Amino acid sequence: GDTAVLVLAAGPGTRMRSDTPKVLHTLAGRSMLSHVLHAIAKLAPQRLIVVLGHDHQRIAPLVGELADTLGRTIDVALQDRPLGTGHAVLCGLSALPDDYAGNVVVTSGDTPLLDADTLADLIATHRAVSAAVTVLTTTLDDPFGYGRILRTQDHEVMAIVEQTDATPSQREIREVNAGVYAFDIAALRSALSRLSSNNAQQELYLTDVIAILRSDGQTVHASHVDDSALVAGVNNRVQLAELASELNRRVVAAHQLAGVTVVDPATTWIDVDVTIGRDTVIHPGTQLLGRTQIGGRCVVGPDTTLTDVAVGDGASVVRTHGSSSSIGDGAAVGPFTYLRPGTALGADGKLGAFVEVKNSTIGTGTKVPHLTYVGDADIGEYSNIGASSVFVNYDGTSKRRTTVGSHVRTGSDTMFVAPVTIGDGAYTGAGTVVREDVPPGALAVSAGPQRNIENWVQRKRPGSPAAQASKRASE
Amino acid sequence: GDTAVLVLAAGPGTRMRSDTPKVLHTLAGRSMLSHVLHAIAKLAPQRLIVVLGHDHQRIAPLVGELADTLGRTIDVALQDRPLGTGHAVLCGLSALPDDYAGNVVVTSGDTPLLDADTLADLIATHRAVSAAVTVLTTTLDDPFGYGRILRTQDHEVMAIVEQTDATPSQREIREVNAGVYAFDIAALRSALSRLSSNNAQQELYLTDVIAILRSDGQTVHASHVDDSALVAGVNNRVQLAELASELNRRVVAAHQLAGVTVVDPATTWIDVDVTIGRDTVIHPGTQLLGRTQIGGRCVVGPDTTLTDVAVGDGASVVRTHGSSSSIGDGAAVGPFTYLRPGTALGADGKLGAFVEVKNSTIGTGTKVPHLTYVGDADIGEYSNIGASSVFVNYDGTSKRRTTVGSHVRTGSDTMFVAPVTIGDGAYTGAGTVVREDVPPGALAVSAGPQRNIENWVQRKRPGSPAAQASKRASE
Amino acid sequence: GDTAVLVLAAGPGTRMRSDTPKVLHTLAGRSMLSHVLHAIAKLAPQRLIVVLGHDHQRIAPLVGELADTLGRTIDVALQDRPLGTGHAVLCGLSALPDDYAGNVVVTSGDTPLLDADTLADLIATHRAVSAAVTVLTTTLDDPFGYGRILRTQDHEVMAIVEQTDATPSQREIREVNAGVYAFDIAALRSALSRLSSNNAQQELYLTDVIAILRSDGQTVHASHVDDSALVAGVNNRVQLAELASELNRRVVAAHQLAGVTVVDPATTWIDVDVTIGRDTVIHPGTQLLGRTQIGGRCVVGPDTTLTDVAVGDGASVVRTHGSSSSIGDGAAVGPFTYLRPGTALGADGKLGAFVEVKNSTIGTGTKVPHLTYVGDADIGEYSNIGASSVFVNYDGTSKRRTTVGSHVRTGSDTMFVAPVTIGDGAYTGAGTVVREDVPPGALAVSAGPQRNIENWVQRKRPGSPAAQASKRASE
Ligand SMILES: CC(=O)SCCNC(=O)CCNC(=O)[C@H](O)C(C)(C)COP(=O)(O)OP(=O)(O)OC[C@H]1O[C@@H](n2cnc3c(N)ncnc32)[C@H](O)[C@@H]1OP(=O)(O)O
Ligand SMILES: CC(=O)SCCNC(=O)CCNC(=O)[C@H](O)C(C)(C)COP(=O)(O)OP(=O)(O)OC[C@H]1O[C@@H](n2cnc3c(N)ncnc32)[C@H](O)[C@@H]1OP(=O)(O)O
Ligand SMILES: CC(=O)SCCNC(=O)CCNC(=O)[C@H](O)C(C)(C)COP(=O)(O)OP(=O)(O)OC[C@H]1O[C@@H](n2cnc3c(N)ncnc32)[C@H](O)[C@@H]1OP(=O)(O)O
Ligand SMILES: O=P(O)(O)O[C@H]1O[C@H](CO)[C@@H](O)[C@H](O)[C@H]1O
Ligand SMILES: O=P(O)(O)O[C@H]1O[C@H](CO)[C@@H](O)[C@H](O)[C@H]1O
Ligand SMILES: O=P(O)(O)O[C@H]1O[C@H](CO)[C@@H](O)[C@H](O)[C@H]1O
Ligand SMILES: [Mg+2]
Repeated sequence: GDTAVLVLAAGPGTRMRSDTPKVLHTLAGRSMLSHVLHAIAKLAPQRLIVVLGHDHQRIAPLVGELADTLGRTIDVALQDRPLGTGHAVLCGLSALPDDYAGNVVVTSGDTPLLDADTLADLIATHRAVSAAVTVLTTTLDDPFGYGRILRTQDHEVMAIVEQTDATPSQREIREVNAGVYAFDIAALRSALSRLSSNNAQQELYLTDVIAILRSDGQTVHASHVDDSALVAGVNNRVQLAELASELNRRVVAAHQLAGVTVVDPATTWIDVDVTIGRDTVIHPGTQLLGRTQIGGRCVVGPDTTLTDVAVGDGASVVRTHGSSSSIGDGAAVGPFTYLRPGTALGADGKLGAFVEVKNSTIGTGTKVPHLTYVGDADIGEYSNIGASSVFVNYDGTSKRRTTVGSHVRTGSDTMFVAPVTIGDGAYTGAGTVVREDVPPGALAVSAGPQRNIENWVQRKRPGSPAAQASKRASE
Repeated sequence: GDTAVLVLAAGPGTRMRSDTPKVLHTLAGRSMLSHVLHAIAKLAPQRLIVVLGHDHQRIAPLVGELADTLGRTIDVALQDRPLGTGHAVLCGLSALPDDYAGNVVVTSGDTPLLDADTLADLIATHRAVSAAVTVLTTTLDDPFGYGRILRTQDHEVMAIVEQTDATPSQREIREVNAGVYAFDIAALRSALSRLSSNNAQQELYLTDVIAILRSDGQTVHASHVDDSALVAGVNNRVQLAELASELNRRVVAAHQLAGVTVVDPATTWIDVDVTIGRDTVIHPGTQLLGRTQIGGRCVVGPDTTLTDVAVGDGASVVRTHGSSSSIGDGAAVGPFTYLRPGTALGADGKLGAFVEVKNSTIGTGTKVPHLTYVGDADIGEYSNIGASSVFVNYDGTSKRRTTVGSHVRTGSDTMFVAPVTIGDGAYTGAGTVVREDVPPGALAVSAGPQRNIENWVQRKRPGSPAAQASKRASE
Repeated sequence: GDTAVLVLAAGPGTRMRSDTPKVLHTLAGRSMLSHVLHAIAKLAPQRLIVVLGHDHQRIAPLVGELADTLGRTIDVALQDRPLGTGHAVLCGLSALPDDYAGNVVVTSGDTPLLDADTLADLIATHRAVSAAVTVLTTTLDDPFGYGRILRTQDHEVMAIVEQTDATPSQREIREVNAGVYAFDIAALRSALSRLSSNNAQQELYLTDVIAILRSDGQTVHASHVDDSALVAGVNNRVQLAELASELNRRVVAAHQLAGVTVVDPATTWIDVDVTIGRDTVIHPGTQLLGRTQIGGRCVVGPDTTLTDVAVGDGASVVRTHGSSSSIGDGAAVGPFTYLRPGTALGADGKLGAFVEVKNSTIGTGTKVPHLTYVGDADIGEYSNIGASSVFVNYDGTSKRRTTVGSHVRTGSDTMFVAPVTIGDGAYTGAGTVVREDVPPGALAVSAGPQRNIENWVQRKRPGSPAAQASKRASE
């Protein structure tokens, strides 16, 4: 129907002890504010307002970025002074027309696990019972901090008492206020006009509209959500880590039911935007971050961190730290491999142990197996780079590119002093410093000939164990 | 006594969403079918039949392999059409003589944590009470999917109702059918001849023989196992990961009571065939896979993956990815070390940081400390390989071997272009390309002499910060 | 007040199956005995005695070391024969004056999570109720092994029955004896003089003084601690790992409330002496060990192990194994970096992928990015070490030092054969073996010139795919 959702992100969040605003702390690839705005946008409300207190100039541009990603307008109201949650709703009420007749949903920006289904059931129950206010509730083993729900024996809601304003008998109430409301626009404005600051924290409690609307004879309703994590709030980093662990278990479980093997979900972190193909095995200690895409029948080996990495089908990424890179079908990466942004490994390519690639395009079937740095280079198809090689892309002042052809066989400890081009099918010997272009089919060497200095050990290392091993060898 | 166990592995397992059959999905080093057949074989039943539906030609050879490992015959019956668990038992009943007089135990191939003790207590209780059928039961917080146990107030078993055929009041029953049965051969055949397909799934429910045998006046018994994990079944990958985590905790706990320190059992995976010595410390992020053998007083450092690796006593394997290798007593491996198949590190040997070994035998006390690839090589005792060295074992067409003597001291950045032999006590200078044999006690060099081009920086890098550091140095 | 605490560390701890004494097994950076003695010393008792049985000569020096660290005297009594906990207290009673009039607290050396607050509430309750003996109790789901608390319906304590001396009805008691006592010095000595060895284990049960003092009309009190982990004991390595995991969760949670982001507390181990600055992010798979100090706004990346490493502010330590090193402000370390003792990385320095440093001082802004070993070296400010370089610090017999100036630009695959000095602003070409000093502003090369052997591939690799790629290139 015609609804308007308001997100209250004006709280200071002092218990986070962070120079970064609370609602912008991230989990599973999105900030808490981004998590809330994503779920609200999936219901497509007619209006959406975000109330910001201080840190408003630091958070407001990120609200506009989310408005661009979700493809709609997201208004922003600003609370001048921290006068409580009631005053914050009144600030967000100025961003609507004074003649607004739709429902008004109130939420906070620190409930990251809140989904569109819980909000849909909130407005659905709100309409089905024809209530003036519907509040979301849940039951916790520790109801500390939250506002307590006061109900009579017939389970009808009487009021909500805050933690700072609760008697010891009321502290024992384990049904808590989730902070997600659904109002009638007219009945709400009437309540907040009658709010009193005569409380412990000396603020305008939005929670007091429950009792105010009860004294008016209006229908007061509370919808109890059993899944407490969906409505849990974040005030400290301990709760942020708890909700991040819970959200990660649900993300991993969804991939498993889709056909993805996650050996150790406890030590496997997967962001919300990550896609994994069918019959892919993910080993412990792995984090899938950002917009990482894993194809089908892959093996993302243990202790692998991937951020915005696109991997094709049937590839193996074992013990790899990569970001902003592409890995083709059937490619083998790892173990102990470092992928910097700009890495495009072709299909059936190999980047082996102790190899670092940065801003390089390596064609189909080319292998870089051992102890090599590949920076700002272009390598063809079905080539082979010897071990202990380096693509020298820094002359001390600027960066230069290197071009390597197809079907080449470069020797071990080959230094490519860019800019240098290596033709197709070319060879370089072991220990070659390539400073000039190598034509196709040529062999490039530079190392001097081998010189053997006989019995040098017995003359310069006389009392050494090696001198005795050589003296005993002459027998 | 005289028993016959039948494993029903004919289910499709559609909720796994895998091109691999369900019962062949692995955990703790064995497939689910291998886990079940291992426990059954420890009781030594007279007959053992495995019922297979589709995927039968893909699973049947693996049943014969398990028959070879467990040293006995394992028969295989095949269900032509998926007509339910009752028809599957009838298919497996054709693999016995028609005059079989022993007990008949029925199990499934997706209960990997089932052990021989639970099966022994099943047949023992079955004999002690003289029942015609004994079924294993357990109590779960979520009894969904499982068949519900219907008992009267005197706890006598009446029937088993499937999830698809259960009233809402019967769904609330939390005592579930574990799927492990123990029958009388004659009383069983009589039941399955009277099965009806008039149910929701239109199949022959083996569970219906509980009520059929009750209507015959036969003794019906249910044995309740408190340890629900021992009889839990796998249908999706989420349950496969849950049981794998539970089985791993029990494997780790057994090692700890035997004298093995596991710092973080949550992030330590140990397969069932792994043996670890007394007073060995295992650090977080470690996986012990396959037939890996760890000696006593070892330190398997953090983030170490070992598959079929044999490590002696008093060795340290820190941050190492190894497979099909041997590590001698007192050897030091890691951190960041890659061990390929064929690696035989002698006692008190060292393979240090960023070292990869493949199909190489390195003698006692030899050290390969830094940034070295050792492939297809043989190194003697008490040698020392300089850093940044490479054993060149690939000339572009074939692979060649390298031989290194004892007590040698090879310099840094030494390229061993195989085939090359290095005598005992030999030396090679830094930056040497060894293309010919080095006699014992000789020194092999190849690098050109050092040439200093004075004030080259001020001429070719004029406006650089290095030119100002050199201009200021002349003071 | 005037108190005397006695720690009973005389037990054999046979279920640990360790050649190391039980109380010296470590967790969170301290042994169990060190954990107990640290909490006791925070209350500053007048006397402190540690009772040791066998392993006494192996544990006693570590008690004196703790006496030095905590800045007070810690006496040591020795139990000649394992005659039970009652005889052990009598042995520790000989280390006091026979005229001691203060309270006497008895504890064990295998309760590592015991803090000074629990001990303070023990003596406070002991004084407030004027009891002759106060014992700490808790409730467990599995009370096995522990001594059971026998209370009447008015909750008054009657006696403590050991596990070996308990009837089946007494085994069901879930309130257990924590083993932490508080005695009156006179009432205690009177009890232990009346102890009888007529029990199952044939020992002097210190627990029997509860019933003895009850038969004397003395006030017997039991203080129930709800937090069972604070008083839990260790007898096997399974319980040692459980308490280590619990203690780590509390250490991590304290850092989070202080302003430290711990993404995965389950896979993040932090020792008790570690300090972490505000707004530092710690990624999964990380262990902070020893006296490691992390500054503010840092990023300790995933899979990082740090022991006694001091990191400044705004630095990044990703995928790094380091120990006994210092990392300056704004420095970037990792991924895949090995820091050996003696490493002093200046501010804004860089130690990149596959780099190992050992006993080296690298100045401000100097970068060592790829595949380099730096051992026993001194590098100036704003220098740059090329990839695949090695600081040769071992001539086969002894170790030599290397000196590198400021603003230098050393080329890739440069071998520094120590002892060698490199002046400020100097350059070295790729593939240079530096055996002599390089003056400031000079360029040091040694590699021979490049030689191209045309169509060598078609002559020496005739039937190879590279020969066809070169034959097709001539078009
Ligand atoms: C572990 C891995 O990843 S391996 C992957 C990379 N593979 C390699 O490193 C392969 C390295 N192999 C080599 O360098 C070998 O020396 C090869 C393949 C060049 C051998 O080539 P050959 O067939 O022996 O060449 P041949 O002897 O016919 O002549 C080549 C010429 O170049 C010179 N030369 C050959 N190899 C080298 C070298 N490594 N360094 C310097 N000069 C060399 C020779 O002196 C000879 O010159 P001359 O005979 O005119 O004086
Ligand atoms: C970090 C680590 O892992 S270290 C482990 C491995 N250790 C090493 O790398 C040690 C490397 N050390 C070297 O190469 C040294 O140069 C040493 C040990 C050879 C020095 O040897 P010296 O006693 O100086 O030899 P000396 O000067 O008597 O004569 C040796 C001859 O070989 C030549 N030579 C010596 N070293 C080298 C070298 N590194 N490259 C090329 N040629 C060399 C010299 O020119 C000299 O020839 P000439 O005098 O006839 O012209
Ligand atoms: C991936 C990374 O980490 S990069 C980090 C480290 N960066 C590097 O490795 C840079 C390496 N760059 C080089 O070695 C280049 O060859 C440079 C910078 C020396 C080029 O210098 P140039 O301006 O070409 O020198 P120029 O040609 O004027 O003369 C230099 C002399 O030294 C010789 N020389 C130059 N480079 C080298 C080398 N790499 N090996 C051996 N000799 C060399 C030349 O033969 C020339 O001698 P000549 O002309 O008298 O016969
Ligand atoms: O497989 P190995 O022996 O480790 O590796 C060797 O052969 C490979 C091809 O087979 C080459 O790409 C490697 O350069 C070489 O070191
Ligand atoms: O111990 P360091 O200095 O890291 O290592 C150095 O000495 C070792 C012997 O002591 C040698 O094996 C290494 O090649 C050398 O780099
Ligand atoms: O940043 P890159 O290209 O990986 O690294 C390159 O430039 C750096 C400076 O920008 C240098 O320190 C490195 O030696 C060089 O390899
Ligand atoms: Mg090298």
